[PDB]
Amino acid sequence: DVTLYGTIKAGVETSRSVFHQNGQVTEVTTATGIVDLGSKIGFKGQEDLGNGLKAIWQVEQKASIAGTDSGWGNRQSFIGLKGGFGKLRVGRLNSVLKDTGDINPWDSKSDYLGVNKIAEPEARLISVRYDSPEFAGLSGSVQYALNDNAGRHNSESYHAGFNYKNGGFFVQYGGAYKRHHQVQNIEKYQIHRLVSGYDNDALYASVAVQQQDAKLTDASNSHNSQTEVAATLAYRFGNVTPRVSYAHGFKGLVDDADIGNEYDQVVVGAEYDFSKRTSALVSAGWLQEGKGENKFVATAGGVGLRHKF
Amino acid sequence: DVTLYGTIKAGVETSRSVFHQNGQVTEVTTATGIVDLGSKIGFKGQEDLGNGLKAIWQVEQKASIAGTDSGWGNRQSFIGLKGGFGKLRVGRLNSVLKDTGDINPWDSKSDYLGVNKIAEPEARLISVRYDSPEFAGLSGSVQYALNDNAGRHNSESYHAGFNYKNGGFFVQYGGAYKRHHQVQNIEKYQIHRLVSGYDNDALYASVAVQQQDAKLTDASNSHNSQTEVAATLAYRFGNVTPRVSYAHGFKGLVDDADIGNEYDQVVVGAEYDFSKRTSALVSAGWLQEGKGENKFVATAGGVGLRHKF
Amino acid sequence: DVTLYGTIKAGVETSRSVFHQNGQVTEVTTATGIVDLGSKIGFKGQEDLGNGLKAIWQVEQKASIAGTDSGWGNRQSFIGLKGGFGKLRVGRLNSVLKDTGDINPWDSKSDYLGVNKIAEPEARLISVRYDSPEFAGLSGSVQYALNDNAGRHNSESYHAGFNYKNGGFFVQYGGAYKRHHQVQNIEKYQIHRLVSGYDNDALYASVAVQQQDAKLTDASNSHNSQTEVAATLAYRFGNVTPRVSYAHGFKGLVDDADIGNEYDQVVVGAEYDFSKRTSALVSAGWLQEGKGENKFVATAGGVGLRHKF
Repeated sequence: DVTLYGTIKAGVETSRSVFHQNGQVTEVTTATGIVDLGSKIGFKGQEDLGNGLKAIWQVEQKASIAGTDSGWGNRQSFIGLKGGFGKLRVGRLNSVLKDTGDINPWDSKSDYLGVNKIAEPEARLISVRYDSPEFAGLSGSVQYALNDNAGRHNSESYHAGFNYKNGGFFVQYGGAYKRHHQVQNIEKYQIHRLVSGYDNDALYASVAVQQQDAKLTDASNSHNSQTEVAATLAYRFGNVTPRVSYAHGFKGLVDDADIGNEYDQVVVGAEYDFSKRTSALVSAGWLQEGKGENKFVATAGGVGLRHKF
Repeated sequence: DVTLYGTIKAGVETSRSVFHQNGQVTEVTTATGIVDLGSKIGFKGQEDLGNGLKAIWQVEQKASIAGTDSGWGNRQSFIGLKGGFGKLRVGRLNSVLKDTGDINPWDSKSDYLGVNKIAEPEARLISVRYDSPEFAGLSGSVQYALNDNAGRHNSESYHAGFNYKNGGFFVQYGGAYKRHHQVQNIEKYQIHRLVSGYDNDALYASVAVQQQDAKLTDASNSHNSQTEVAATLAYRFGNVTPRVSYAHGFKGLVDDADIGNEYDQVVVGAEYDFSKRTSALVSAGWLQEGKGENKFVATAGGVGLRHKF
Repeated sequence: DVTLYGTIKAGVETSRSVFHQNGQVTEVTTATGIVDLGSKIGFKGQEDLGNGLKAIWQVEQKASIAGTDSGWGNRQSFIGLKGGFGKLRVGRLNSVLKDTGDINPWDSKSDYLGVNKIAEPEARLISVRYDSPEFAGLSGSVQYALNDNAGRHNSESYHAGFNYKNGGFFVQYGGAYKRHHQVQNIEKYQIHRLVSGYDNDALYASVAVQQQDAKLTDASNSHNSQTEVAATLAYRFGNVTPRVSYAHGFKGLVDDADIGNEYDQVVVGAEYDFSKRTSALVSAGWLQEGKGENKFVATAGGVGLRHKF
């Protein structure tokens, strides 16, 4: 009882990114060409061990059409058991935050053709997960990743989240805490994301907020944190499924008063569905980041085909 | 409706390459051992979307037995739609020239066990392709690759070709044009290849000519171009299928008069067929390159097994 | 007639490695976290060609859950024919020594959770193999790897082995000879391993001895060789299968008298079997290496899940 599964997706995209410097336009960087949107092929399977305890595993990989990908299991792969008790898995895993919201429904490579900039913190990691069974629309999940798997200048992280559905309604919560962290160091960093909306058929709408907190190792040890929000909504007419999403990131908070710049973006799109599996898509995007006076503004257009087999 | 397909092929080969320097033999480089002939495994699938419009995709990879290969989609992989209208595909593709001739029927790793030296220009690239349906034995194809996918010091290329069959007879044409190009720069480079022959069952024979043209960026801006030809023929007796191919490359043309050397090669071989899928092969090759006075001459022998599943 | 096969295995492990320096403890290096035990996915297939001659191939790869693996065919992959005559294969192969003993039944990544230190010489290589059919419990195998596949500072190696079973009883022999060899050079190096034991159902016990001989390129050209032994035994109660293995490496022999240190290790474990395919495992290990006065001592604990599909 094994399954070959995958998704194949690519198309043509184009961008332009205009720089400002407090007076007038500094430097443009146009580009256009064909990109793969993130195709993957994976294998998964399960075995019935009896009394409703079942064993599960999967190995999944990035299979870019362009041939740029390499390696096995670069995506979500694992081994675990599943049961009335729940489903426990270990392996490399989507982090609990990443499951939380379809923050980005888009298929695109470029960062201006989906609400990508709020999903940078979502990740996959080597960890243990307990995923809860659903009672009345409540489910829950927690996972952990030990220091040694994280590394020398990184510390164990904890992730937890909860999920709620009452028919159309839903709400989801996901959070993360890491003792220590570093970049080419910050401490006691947490992130909490909450999403809610309505998704019955013929009606999708959602909004969620991400708050991130980190304490800088400064010689001022300055608290910092950054907030962002996003709203997406689409309704499906017949075979055609228009959608649009918006996102803002308020200025970061540095030692005290907001010092960092804020970024606004909006994406408008459609997908036409040939079949449940094959659907063909079209996108266009706008982003302005940083202050109004000395900014950065970019725009892009994306069209693509997707086949899930 | 997915398919696992592949070809597995390897065997023992051996070579020797003797250098001359206008007087007498300079330096020999013998080598012998086992090589993989280029095994691949791929996945492909299609879905019927109705009214004879069908959606297709594939991801294909090099799967060398020796373990030397790495990555996903390093070979011809794509997503496209197929129809009465034609078949349009996008992704990484065999170039239209590469489909043109079975210039090399051989399986070998070494370059002296197939007519490899006329197939150096065949390639695969990230592009769009329109492939024509067949009316009376005519089909046609065109594809394009944009500057950005090509790169910083390379320019979009255009490929076109046409195909003809009347029973045994066939003829094929394939061409390529690229505005700009570079090596660790040439311009306005084109190549045209024409092949024709007869291939019914029990009779294969073919010949084709490749003309290549490039203008050097010189401080003489000197036109250059190079011509080559090849003839292959094999006939099948029962289960055994002898074949032989020959190839010559006339001297290149440099600024004016031919300055470059010309290379002659000939390959003689056989394949015994266990089954439609498994066939076992044997080869021997000769190549002399460069001038007669101060040349390079090499020879080699190849034996192999092939299984297409 | 193709098969997707594989094994998926991972779990949590932990170690500590204490160093001594002729007086008292120098330096400890603790580590704990989750490791993949060596999962693989492969494809294999065969075709009946008639009169009991069958053609076989396989391509196999390391598919670590953590995503650390890359490439195709990194494990045992080949193409060969199989028959009443025997089975001949060529490709990258397990070496004949490696097939000889289940010297290591363990699943672990760490080297202290299986009898790993006697299996360092087992390898895989690009070679030809003849594997013998079984008459009365005798089978035999030989293979060869040519200089060029081995490399510039390595020389062809020869491998041979024989196998015996009379019901519970078994005995196996495997050996290797290589003319020349090098490290970042030794000569005329051989290794011989003999294993015997009893394995009917509900009773496994085994012991084997590995002798290795190499002549150093020294300006004393000093003969050297090293011996090691291992014993493993497990019996299966119902669904639970305790096992324990021990290993010692006598001091190496250098020019004359034993100069090198000897390493002792012992591993104790169990596996609980959910199903023929899925089984869950638990391990604990001890190793002391080097002399008693100024040693190295390490210990570790391993728990894991395994699914063979």
